[PDB]
Amino acid sequence: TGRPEWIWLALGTALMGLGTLYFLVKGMGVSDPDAKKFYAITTLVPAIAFTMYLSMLLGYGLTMVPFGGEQNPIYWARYADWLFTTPLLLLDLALLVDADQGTILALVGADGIMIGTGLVGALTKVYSYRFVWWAISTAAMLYILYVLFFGFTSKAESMRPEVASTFKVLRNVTVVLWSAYPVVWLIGSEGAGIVPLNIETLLFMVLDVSAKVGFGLILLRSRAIFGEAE
Amino acid sequence: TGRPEWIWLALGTALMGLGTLYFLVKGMGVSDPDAKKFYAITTLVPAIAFTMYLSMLLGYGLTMVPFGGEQNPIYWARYADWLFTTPLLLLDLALLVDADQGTILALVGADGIMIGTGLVGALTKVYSYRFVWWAISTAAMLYILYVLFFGFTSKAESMRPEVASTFKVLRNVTVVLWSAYPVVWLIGSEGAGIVPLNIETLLFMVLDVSAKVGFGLILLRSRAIFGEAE
Amino acid sequence: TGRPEWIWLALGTALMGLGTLYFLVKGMGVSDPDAKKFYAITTLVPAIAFTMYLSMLLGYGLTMVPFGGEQNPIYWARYADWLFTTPLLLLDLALLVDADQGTILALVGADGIMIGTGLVGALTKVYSYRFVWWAISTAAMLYILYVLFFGFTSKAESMRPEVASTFKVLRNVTVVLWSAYPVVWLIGSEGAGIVPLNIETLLFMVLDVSAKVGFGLILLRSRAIFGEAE
Ligand SMILES: CC(C)CCC[C@@H](C)CCC[C@H](C)CCC[C@H](C)CCO[C@H](CO)COCC[C@H](C)CCC[C@@H](C)CCC[C@@H](C)CCCC(C)C
Ligand SMILES: CC(C)CCC[C@@H](C)CCC[C@H](C)CCC[C@H](C)CCO[C@H](CO)COCC[C@H](C)CCC[C@@H](C)CCC[C@@H](C)CCCC(C)C
Ligand SMILES: CC(C)CCC[C@@H](C)CCC[C@H](C)CCC[C@H](C)CCO[C@H](CO)COCC[C@H](C)CCC[C@@H](C)CCC[C@@H](C)CCCC(C)C
Ligand SMILES: *C\C=C(C)/C=C/C=C(C)/C=C/C1=C(C)CCCC1(C)C
Ligand SMILES: *C\C=C(C)/C=C/C=C(C)/C=C/C1=C(C)CCCC1(C)C
Ligand SMILES: *C\C=C(C)/C=C/C=C(C)/C=C/C1=C(C)CCCC1(C)C
Repeated sequence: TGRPEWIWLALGTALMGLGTLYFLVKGMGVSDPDAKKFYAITTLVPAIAFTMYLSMLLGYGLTMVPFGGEQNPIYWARYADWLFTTPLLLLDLALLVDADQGTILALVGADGIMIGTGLVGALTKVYSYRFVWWAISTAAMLYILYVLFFGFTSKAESMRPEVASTFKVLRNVTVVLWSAYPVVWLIGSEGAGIVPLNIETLLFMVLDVSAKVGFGLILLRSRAIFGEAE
Repeated sequence: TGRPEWIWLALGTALMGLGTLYFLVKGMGVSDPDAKKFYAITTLVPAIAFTMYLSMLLGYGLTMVPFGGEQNPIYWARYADWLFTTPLLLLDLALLVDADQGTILALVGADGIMIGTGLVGALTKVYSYRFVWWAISTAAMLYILYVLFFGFTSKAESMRPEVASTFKVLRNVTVVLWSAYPVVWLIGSEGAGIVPLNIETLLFMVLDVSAKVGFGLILLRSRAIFGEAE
Repeated sequence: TGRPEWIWLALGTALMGLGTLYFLVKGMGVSDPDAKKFYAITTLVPAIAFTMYLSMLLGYGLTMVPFGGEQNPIYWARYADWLFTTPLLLLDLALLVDADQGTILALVGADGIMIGTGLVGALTKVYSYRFVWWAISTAAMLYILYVLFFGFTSKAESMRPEVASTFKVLRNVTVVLWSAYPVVWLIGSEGAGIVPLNIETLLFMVLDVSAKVGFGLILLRSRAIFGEAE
């Protein structure tokens, strides 16, 4: 409790933990192989996020980075989380639309570049260079958002109506929430330092819970996750 | 030789090295694509374990973690090994029974959470919190063991008799040997410190060789790894 | 500019950056799913290499390792690059010949062992032991080259002529360029220290650009990357 951001970390932990348990319970019983894929991916996302929120809460996922003449507290565990959870979120979207394997590789690959360069920016000791990594990461993000809107063209023809409507809602959720992440980082403790760490942590907790648990609720309540069957 | 556990590390290295070479030689010649998968996975497991045993032997895979007021020697390389070898062992089991892809994702994902939280517990400097990570890791392990017993139901109907009988033996080996790992960690150098590092290393070497080389011998001697063919 | 090797790092960065943009532009428009796979993989390789060249250029990807009584500047970011880019290059080759999944696992697995042991050797503080890791890594490399020449036998029968001819050229490029890497490391700053870091960096930049951008140009200009279609 010695760090004012503790409360949001605690709340993040709880909410990811409850979402994990809810999805685990919800997917008990499902037999449809397509649904099984979506439950697995979607349950793992908040399970991973639970562990990394806990790690931040306990202090393990925090480090001090010198830059601007100071020791800046940097929560590195967020990158360990997103390294796995963001390709998993993309896979859910990808599977929904039956994406080509080349498209899934491009998405997962650009996403790893996004998170890996954000991690490098987060740990960089030359203040100005932190923003170069931020720009490159942001370019990888723009690429991903591009592909999510303009890369699933040949799939329109043969998309069930429910699949298309759940994909569009999840795609919109994804595009609005993920785009806030470079902005928060840029104004927050990792960037310009205009928004204090405690508010930054609040923002990230609200975005993370929405993009993971919120996203998963929408998905796992849709019939789009089942094969079409009599 | 300055650390009494050196001998078990040396023996571990040798045994993983010999098992690797045996499996490499044994799979030379195989053409059946299904068998090829099982040889690959099964040869990589002890090859990876060889490198990480060597790293412990040479001192590279050892670190000192402060906790309980002391510098505790923690072999971190075990987590680098298991991070890859335990999903590979699970994949062998998964492929045997033709598991659904959602099931394989759940297994590999829970296994990464098991090893990643064990690594966090192993490196945590607040003694009491080490056991929180141990509990979470152990919960992920229980999940995996659950899935291995109750998640391959729809597959019974259409399982060749030899596949079912090799899977059950390998599943039993897996469940008994993997369950010892949280116990050894808990009583050993990473946990309560009741069993000294040198005996802890002996235990881990005996379990690892059995679960990897022992497991692989059973598997690679079965006809369950070949497609059914005239 | 304080390190004489800066210029090759800068040039490496530029060339990987331009190759990335060229391949991105070149693959815009492609619809053939098989081609899409090859573009994705092949565009990601220099994109990843761009980020890690930049990281070396900026100083983030450099560390000092004590050995031989000295602080040796070791560029660790090369291993972060190759950890992903070399399995991706192998996948391009693998997909060309429609390799069995067991073969792809063996290749990707041996490649991870190659890079992971090279990383361990690069960071090892006992000078003599660095070369043990070099030998093990080199053995994994020889295995890969073996598989690339003698592991795609059953595939000859049913290989389009263009696929076979592009695969052979790319396989030859791969075998000559990758084999230089253990030699450069062995004589360079990570090994015997016979070739200074600045020339070592030049060598690695010339090899990397050739094996990634050079390789990708050959591939992406071939018709072997398209499904056979009327
Ligand atoms: C958020 C992100 C940026 C992360 C993206 C990926 C990322 C984790 C990249 C990592 C590369 C790298 C470790 C960088 C090192 C930085 C540093 C200064 C040093 C590290 O940190 C330390 C310092 O003490 C130890 O590293 C050396 C040991 C290794 C970390 C582990 C070695 C593993 C291998 C030798 C065994 C072989 C593994 C494979 C066979 C796996 C293949 C899968 C298959 C079987 C299917
Ligand atoms: C046993 C376990 C817990 C491990 C489970 C996974 C684990 C390795 C998670 C790692 C996340 C993370 C690095 C945590 C950092 C902790 C620390 C304090 C800092 C690190 O350690 C150091 C400190 O000096 C360096 O890190 C920063 C650089 C990176 C490690 C590497 C960057 C890679 C990228 C920028 C390039 C893009 C890669 C992708 C394109 C890959 C996608 C595959 C595709 C092409 C198919
Ligand atoms: C070039 C190479 C050698 C690299 C090859 C692979 C390599 C990166 C191996 C890494 C293992 C390991 C971290 C070694 C540690 C060395 C060191 C001394 C300590 C580390 O470095 C630091 C020190 O401060 C932090 O580590 C601990 C935290 C972890 C790094 C991250 C934890 C992740 C998890 C707890 C969450 C679960 C993840 C999975 C669910 C992913 C599964 C995918 C799925 C969902 C499909
Ligand atoms: C799991 C929850 C979400 C939505 C995760 C998203 C992570 C990103 C979209 C990260 C983006 C970054 C960019 C684009 C620029 C650098 C800093 C980040 C790594 C935060
Ligand atoms: C390769 C050999 C085997 C059987 C590896 C197994 C590793 C585990 C089952 C690890 C389990 C752990 C748990 C469940 C609790 C924390 C400590 C561990 C990481 C050792
Ligand atoms: C991306 C460009 C290329 C060709 C990368 C290749 C990397 C290798 C072939 C690395 C080999 C190593 C060996 C075999 C021995 C130890 C040192 C290395 C890691 C450099």
